[PDB]
Amino acid sequence: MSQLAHNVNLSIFEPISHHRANRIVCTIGPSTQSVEALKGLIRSGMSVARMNFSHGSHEYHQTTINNLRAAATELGAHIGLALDTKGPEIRTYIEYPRLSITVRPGGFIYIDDGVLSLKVLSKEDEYTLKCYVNNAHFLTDRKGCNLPGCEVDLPAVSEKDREDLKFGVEQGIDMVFASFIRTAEQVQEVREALGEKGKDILIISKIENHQGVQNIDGIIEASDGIMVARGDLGVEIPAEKVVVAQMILISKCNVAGKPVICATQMLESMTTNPRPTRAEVSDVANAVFNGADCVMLSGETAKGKYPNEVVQYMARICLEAQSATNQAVMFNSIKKMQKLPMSPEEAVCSSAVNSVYEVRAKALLVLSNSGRSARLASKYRPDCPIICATTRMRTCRQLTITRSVDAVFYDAERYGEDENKEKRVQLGVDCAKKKGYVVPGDLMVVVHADHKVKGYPNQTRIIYVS
Amino acid sequence: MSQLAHNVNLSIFEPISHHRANRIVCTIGPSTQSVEALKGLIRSGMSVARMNFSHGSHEYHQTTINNLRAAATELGAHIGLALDTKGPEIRTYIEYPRLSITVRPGGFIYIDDGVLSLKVLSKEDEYTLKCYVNNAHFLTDRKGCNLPGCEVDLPAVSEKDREDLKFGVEQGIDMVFASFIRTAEQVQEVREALGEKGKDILIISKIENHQGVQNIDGIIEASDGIMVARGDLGVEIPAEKVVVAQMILISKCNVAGKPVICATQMLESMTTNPRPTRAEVSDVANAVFNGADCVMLSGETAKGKYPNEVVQYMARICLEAQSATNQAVMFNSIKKMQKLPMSPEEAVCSSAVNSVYEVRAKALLVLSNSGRSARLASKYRPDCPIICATTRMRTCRQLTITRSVDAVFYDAERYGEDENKEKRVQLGVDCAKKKGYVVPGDLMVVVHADHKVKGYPNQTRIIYVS
Amino acid sequence: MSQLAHNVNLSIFEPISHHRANRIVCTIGPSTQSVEALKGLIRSGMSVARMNFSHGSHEYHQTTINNLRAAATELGAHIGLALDTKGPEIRTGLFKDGGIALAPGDTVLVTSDPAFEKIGTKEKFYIEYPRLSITVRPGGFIYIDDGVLSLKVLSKEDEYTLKCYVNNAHFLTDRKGCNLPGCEVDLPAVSEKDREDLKFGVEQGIDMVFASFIRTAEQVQEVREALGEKGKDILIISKIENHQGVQNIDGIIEASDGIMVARGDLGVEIPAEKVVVAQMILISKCNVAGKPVICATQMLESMTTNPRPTRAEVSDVANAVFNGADCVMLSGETAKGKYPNEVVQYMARICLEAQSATNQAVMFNSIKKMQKLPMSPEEAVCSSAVNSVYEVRAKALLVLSNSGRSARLASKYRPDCPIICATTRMRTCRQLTITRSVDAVFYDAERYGEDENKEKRVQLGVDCAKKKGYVVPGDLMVVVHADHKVKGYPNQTRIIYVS
Amino acid sequence: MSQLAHNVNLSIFEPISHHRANRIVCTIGPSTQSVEALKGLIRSGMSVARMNFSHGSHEYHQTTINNLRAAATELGAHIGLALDTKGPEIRTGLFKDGGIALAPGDTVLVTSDPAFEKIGTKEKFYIEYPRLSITVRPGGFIYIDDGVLSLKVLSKEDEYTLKCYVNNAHFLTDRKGCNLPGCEVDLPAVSEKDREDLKFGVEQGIDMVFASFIRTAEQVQEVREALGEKGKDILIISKIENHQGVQNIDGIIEASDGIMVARGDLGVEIPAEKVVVAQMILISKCNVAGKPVICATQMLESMTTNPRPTRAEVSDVANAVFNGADCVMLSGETAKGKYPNEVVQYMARICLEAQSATNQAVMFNSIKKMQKLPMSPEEAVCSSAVNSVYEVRAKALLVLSNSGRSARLASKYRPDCPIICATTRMRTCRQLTITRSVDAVFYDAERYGEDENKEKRVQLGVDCAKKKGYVVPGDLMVVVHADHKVKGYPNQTRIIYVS
Ligand SMILES: O=P(O)(O)OC[C@H]1O[C@@](CO)(OP(=O)(O)O)[C@@H](O)[C@@H]1O
Ligand SMILES: O=P(O)(O)OC[C@H]1O[C@@](CO)(OP(=O)(O)O)[C@@H](O)[C@@H]1O
Ligand SMILES: O=P(O)(O)OC[C@H]1O[C@@](CO)(OP(=O)(O)O)[C@@H](O)[C@@H]1O
Ligand SMILES: O=P(O)(O)OC[C@H]1O[C@@](CO)(OP(=O)(O)O)[C@@H](O)[C@@H]1O
Ligand SMILES: O=C([O-])C(=O)[O-]
Ligand SMILES: O=C([O-])C(=O)[O-]
Ligand SMILES: O=C([O-])C(=O)[O-]
Ligand SMILES: O=C([O-])C(=O)[O-]
Ligand SMILES: [K+]
Ligand SMILES: [K+]
Ligand SMILES: [K+]
Ligand SMILES: [K+]
Ligand SMILES: [Mg+2]
Ligand SMILES: [Mg+2]
Ligand SMILES: [Mg+2]
Ligand SMILES: [Mg+2]
Repeated sequence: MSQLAHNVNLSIFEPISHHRANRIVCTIGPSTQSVEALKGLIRSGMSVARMNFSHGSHEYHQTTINNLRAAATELGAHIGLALDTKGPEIRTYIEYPRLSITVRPGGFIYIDDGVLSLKVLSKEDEYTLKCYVNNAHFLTDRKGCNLPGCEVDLPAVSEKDREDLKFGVEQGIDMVFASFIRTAEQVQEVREALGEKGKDILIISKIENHQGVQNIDGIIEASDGIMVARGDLGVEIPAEKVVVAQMILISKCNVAGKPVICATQMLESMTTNPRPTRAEVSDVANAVFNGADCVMLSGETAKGKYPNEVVQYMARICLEAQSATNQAVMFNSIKKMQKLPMSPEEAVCSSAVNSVYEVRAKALLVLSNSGRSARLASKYRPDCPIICATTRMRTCRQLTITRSVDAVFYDAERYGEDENKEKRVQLGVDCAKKKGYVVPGDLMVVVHADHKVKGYPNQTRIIYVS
Repeated sequence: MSQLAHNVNLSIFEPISHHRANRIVCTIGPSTQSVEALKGLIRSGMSVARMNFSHGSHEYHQTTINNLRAAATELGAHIGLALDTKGPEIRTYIEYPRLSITVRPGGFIYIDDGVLSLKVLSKEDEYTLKCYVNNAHFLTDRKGCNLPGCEVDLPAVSEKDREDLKFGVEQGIDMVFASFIRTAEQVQEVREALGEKGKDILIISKIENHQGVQNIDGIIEASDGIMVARGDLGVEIPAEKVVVAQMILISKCNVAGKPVICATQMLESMTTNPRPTRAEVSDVANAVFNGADCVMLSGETAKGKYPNEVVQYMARICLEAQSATNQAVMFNSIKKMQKLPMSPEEAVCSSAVNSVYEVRAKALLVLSNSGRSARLASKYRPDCPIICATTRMRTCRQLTITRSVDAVFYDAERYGEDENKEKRVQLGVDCAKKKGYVVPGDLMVVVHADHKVKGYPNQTRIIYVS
Repeated sequence: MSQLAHNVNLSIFEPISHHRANRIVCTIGPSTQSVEALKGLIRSGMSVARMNFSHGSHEYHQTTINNLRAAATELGAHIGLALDTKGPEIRTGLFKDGGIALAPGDTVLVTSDPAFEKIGTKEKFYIEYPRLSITVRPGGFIYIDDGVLSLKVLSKEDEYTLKCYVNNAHFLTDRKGCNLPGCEVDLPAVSEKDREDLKFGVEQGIDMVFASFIRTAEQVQEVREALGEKGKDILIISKIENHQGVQNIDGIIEASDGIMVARGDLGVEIPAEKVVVAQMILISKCNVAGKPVICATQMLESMTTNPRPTRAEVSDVANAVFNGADCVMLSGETAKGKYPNEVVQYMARICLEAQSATNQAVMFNSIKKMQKLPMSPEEAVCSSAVNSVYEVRAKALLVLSNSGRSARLASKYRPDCPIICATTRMRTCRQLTITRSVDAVFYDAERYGEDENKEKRVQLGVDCAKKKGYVVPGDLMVVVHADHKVKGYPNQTRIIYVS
Repeated sequence: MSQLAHNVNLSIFEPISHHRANRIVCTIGPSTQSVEALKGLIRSGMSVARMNFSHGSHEYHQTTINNLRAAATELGAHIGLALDTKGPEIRTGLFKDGGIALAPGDTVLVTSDPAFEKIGTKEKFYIEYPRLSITVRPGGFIYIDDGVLSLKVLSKEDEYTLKCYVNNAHFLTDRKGCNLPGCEVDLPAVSEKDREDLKFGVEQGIDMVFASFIRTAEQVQEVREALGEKGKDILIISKIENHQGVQNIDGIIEASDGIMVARGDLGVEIPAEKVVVAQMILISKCNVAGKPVICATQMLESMTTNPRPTRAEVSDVANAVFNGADCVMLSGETAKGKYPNEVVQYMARICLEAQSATNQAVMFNSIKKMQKLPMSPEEAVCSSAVNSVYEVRAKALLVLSNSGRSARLASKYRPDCPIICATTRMRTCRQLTITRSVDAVFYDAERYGEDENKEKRVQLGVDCAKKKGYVVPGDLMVVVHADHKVKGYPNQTRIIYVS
């Protein structure tokens, strides 16, 4: 079916799957830092907690880290913990050494979330310029600002940035959202600051400016994932262009099989209102239609007054979108963008998803220790939940950004090695049952290795749940 | 190309066509009723002015009617004039006779744009019920409210409604937006109230509730077009379901070849802010990707403080979306949903668009007196402007809701009959030149009749602009 | 790609694939019965040997069976042995001199009087159809010899005999086949002679039957009864040589193990041009159904006497492969021809050419799209293995199959590489000779053990692929069998590197 | 739909379309030269008559031209008259008795000594190739008679003669064609004899040339020179009968008006199985290019002597249509056969069957998708007319064409209805006989006027469609010509109801 024919035949009043495939990121703040509120977030459907290191002492974030782990352990929940960097930020005389030998007479310097426009006339000396206020406004201390024109000469990883990432490694974060990534080598610089000790931590590059967009191929190649950081992006490039940026980045990550997060103002009005606007409901649903793994929440939960409800909405919208998607068409078009010949693992994951569609399997079970194979299954967009039986707790938590996945922990030190995969496969099936995805009689597709092969999955299996 | 492959290859930094295909509806109010402001709307890119008869005296709207015609004639602009009915509205004790024998103990009565929830417990007598306030609030006089559960026993066309439509016929409106259309026969009732004198006026049914959605096939069959009225819709059915409603209605109208308008809160935050939110930019762009002819503005221009700017944004977003669309894929999937055999006119319009793509024509020119053939060309979604040379001024104004069309008036009483079509064809070409769409050398596709045939187009032509 | 775009990009002077997927069925006869001639056909490309029980005694066919088995053993070949039944078939008797010549305008007497079986002349000769004079009325047609001889019926002479008018020149040979198309032929689906042939076939351990003139599912049912419990594992391939066969194709495929498009008779029973369409229907339907199909009769006709085929013959063969036939067949050409070996070599050369001219991934997908969801686990697994073959450009696909059920279900999805089938039944090796792409190797379980592991059969298969020159250490294979728990069907797919 | 899904839904006992789109080319010979026999072929289905200038004198062909013109006039038929050149062709001389018989093992002497032209024997005979002994060295092969006779060269005897070893039984007839595939043949692209033939053809007003052995665009260029200014409107159809022809197909199509897949020789010059692929390349490329293509040689071979074809012959013909050929051809079968009329009737019956088995909308779209954008206005218009045909299930498509350029460009897009071409040139009527779907009617402008309106030619076309039984009042047609202003090409499409 074409998109057109598909749309014409959508049911609207028949009920839907309740197994929500997409993942919701939440930013923690005053509204949501208490343990009790973190529990509400988890219950309401958060999978990842975002610490925004553009604000607050190491000590402030320590509280977040503590309260979360308290909430998550209490509820038995796996929750990605993410550290979002300050980056080469610019706040306010304004904080930017090379400001004058960097910005042209004629260009633009927007301030305070893009609201205040200013045009440059000439250079006064080595410090500042004299400019032209294009619309009136009032202007707090310490407000963020963009230089759409010039490419900024601040470092990808500042000194504060080293101290933050170091603190992050020490607290065992699961992933990094690196603000303002412009190139592949900047990604490499984040990788370095993390060092040997932080080498198993996911870097999600935030694309926030012109150059990030231009270098997307390279950044994707070097990162574990992308965030479409639309706040800054919408100020750095014309507002309407962001729509195209979002489509490009989401689809390229989809082809690359790397998680991608859509961010910023998705349900903005819910910062203060019980109900979202019509535009906002549609934004969330369309980020899912674009192929986004994750949709994110910022102000809405950091400092909003409806943090449970806003997440509940987000979850409800994702479910609806998910059910209005022709998922087999997604699977297929992704398959078609892959080079032949595939590696054996990739052909296996691709083919397992094929089987899922062929037998209408109710669950897909994959053994992954690093998450590689989980992400490789999810890359192919099956219409069912992916159970991942994993030996690492870090993997459970990192897999919270990947569409469709519920991770289950096999404690190998306690229960044995499981060379023949039987204990892990059993653990996965029980998980699928416990969660209501399957019952005896249903078909499952299972992915792992045969007896000989080590270091990747090379086998698919179709089994009947007992 | 798949959607996926398409998205991966979008340019973002190359420039685009500036011939905007989609149309922008504006609601007139305190911010926009003066002649000078109406001129700004026209300049900023309004094509249709919406009078909201849910508020204001006949005398208030008379001002609007006058100021508009003053602005439009001054600027030489063609502007659809639309009358949006009060309908079976409910404001506030609440205004609804059969309220108690109509609503169940257990159902819901939301009030004031969906904000205030109330659950029904039992029946007191023949007047009112006693209910349960689910969230606190403050509650002005005269606030609109919905009954999601029951199907309302108010008339499709009330008495006020007759007086309004009668006033509308007398003022020569171009089209009607009928609130709360639930069935085909309700459409028929609007048609009756309009009478013989109003028989050439377009009825655009507003879909705003459960039943409208269920009966869409029938309503489309009976109407000239649809509006996705998402304000009321988002309160009558679960918020997230509107996303699906929008997709169904837009595509069905697209298959039916009838104009469709997407409405309500598209750039809401711009009621007060100079910049739209990220969610709002995306809403507008996605309504264009859905296949909407028109996107609409309500509060944003009725009572907003940035009415020019908000329209300018809307126009800029439409252009971007339009340019990121695979328009040939749209053309094709529409063609494929039509029954064989087509009528000759339809095969002609379909085929002209085919030629447009084949020779990359820069303009498509069609002679239509009623608009039939204009709408029939636009149905097939060419990637160029459609010039329509028409003999009726009412047609120019009604064609303002149809994608891609610029209408040009041939004054037949003044200039002659033009049986061989030469004067009208010349008029159309000059129009395309005047507007910068073509220059000598370019190819145009032209649609009208051969010398013999009367009452529809049966001929296509490919010509070189001199 | 579309068919058009595909064609304009075909190469003609580039190398082609070396591994022939289609299979060749050879009819045995004077030219071909000796052990030596059999070795000849095997080396030349024969996968299947067809005994035509329309000629010869049981003893005659015993010679064929013995010689075939001796030649196959010398060469270490699996060769399917097929018994093609007489059916409800009307043949002529014998002619004085072993031949008679007929001229347009002439009359002749056609009789069912058995007295005249041996002594056919210009003036009277015998056809074996006792109810001739009741069945074919004046103004009817009797066709003879692949329908090349046209006779019109003038009158009934007596209880035995019709007077006929000769329409065209022909030289008539002993015991030709006749067609009465405008007619209800009063004849058993399975005659007494047929039951004996079949029973004989069962004792002699044939692999498959080619059942002539199959009209209905019920008749397939009859042949199945006739093989009995003892013969239950023998494949039945139904021959579609008439109107009703084509009409009832869906049911005949249901009941059957396979289909032969028997074009000789079919081209006389129905207008000649409609054979083209029936050929396309039967092949594609067998493909969709996953049952082997064979295209037969006159494919390389002129090589009965000539060391090279006509241009028409060559494209007939290629198009049969393009249509999607598993097998193409020979008749005249191997039974009594002058070039039994070269005609086979030509057929195999034409198959390979067409094979490599095919867009095989598109075949595969076509077939997939025509199957109901949900699939059985077996079918998803096989379908998906083949999917994996294309994704990794695998050099061979190995499937463990005892019945052959799983091998046929793999081959169903039309991979573009050899399929190895490790089988624990010798008979299955031989029955898989009519299935595109399959090479079978035998695993002697009695002599080597249960192999619940599957390792021994997997190794055997890999080694078979190596011996055949399909793979070397480093190459990817796709392997299909069951996990440790599941019995009765495959539920597992592995992609391995060849050690 | 996919090819598979299409097939499984083909019907075989449902009615078929009645309006034959493909065209039949008949070679004239003894069997067919009389006026009466010509009327015979015309009524039977011949659209084109091929003179083979490899046999017969100018006077002989004059008889053919005259008889054809007399028969076409009696019947009011447009028949394309084609001159098929000798080319750089090597034929044998004459044999005593008009035939000789050769046995495997034998030697024979093959000589280029003209003394031996008339007197060929078992022991020595003549082939017309003066440079024989230089060109074909020991251990080479000489093939004769559609490459059925195989001789190996042993030694050179003298300046004229080679000793050869006979590979197989054959009965050799006077003046057969020879192939030296392993060889540079020292022969003119256009001999002196050729220039005269062509010049003769030009005076006699032939419609088209079938140019033998065309190797390069330059050689097409040579034939064009040879026709001169006077012959500039004659169509050149290049025959691809060798390696270089296939190799240089893209350039030969550029230079040519069309292509014949001449399979007789081609099947000897290149491995027999590769003809299948060359056939698919040439046809599809001509389709993409919008130039007519003909498939030739041995299509219905056995009907030279038999009143019905073989199963192979029938599918050869159908598959040529499926491939997308405009025309299929006859040779032996009409020139010297016993059933000139029935062989044509069979061919037309097979064409129609295959035509109706085709998914014609899919042909059309394939071809569209293979064209560069932007198209010329002409091409968009024609492409879009055909588009309209499918959309309204039109009963006929009318196009005004004087050169035939626009008719060929309409037919290019493979509508599934008759195309009427109103033309002001009698020659165009006759040249359009090799273009699928076209029926031409003649508009006598000198006698009826300028018709800048187009009304007179539009009416003429509609009336032609009525006479032919394609349309009645009420039916939809699609009509293609120019608006009032544009000259030199069509830029306009109309859908009308037939009054
Ligand atoms: O952790 P990743 O890289 O996803 O790989 C996991 C895969 O490797 C294997 C084989 O080595 O792991 P395991 O050894 O835990 O059984 C597969 O069974 C499993 O699917
Ligand atoms: O006004 P609608 O119904 O679109 O029909 C207009 C069509 O009818 C015709 C023919 O009657 O109008 P007109 O008579 O003005 O020339 C066509 O030329 C024209 O395209
Ligand atoms: O014999 P068929 O029906 O083809 O099925 C064979 C399949 O069954 C299984 C399991 O029963 O056989 P086996 O037990 O011989 O190993 C699979 O391994 C094998 O692929
Ligand atoms: O002769 P060709 O090149 O086919 O083109 C003929 C076309 O040119 C035109 C216009 O020149 O011919 P005509 O002037 O004879 O009417 C079209 O009407 C006609 O369809
Ligand atoms: O960093 C962000 O999330 C942004 O600016 O959108
Ligand atoms: O009527 C409307 O426009 C609405 O409620 O959305
Ligand atoms: O028996 C056959 O094979 C036939 O009739 O073609
Ligand atoms: O000349 C021919 O037609 C041939 O060689 O096939
Ligand atoms: K940050
Ligand atoms: K209203
Ligand atoms: K038989
Ligand atoms: K010739
Ligand atoms: Mg940012
Ligand atoms: Mg409303
Ligand atoms: Mg038979
Ligand atoms: Mg030749």
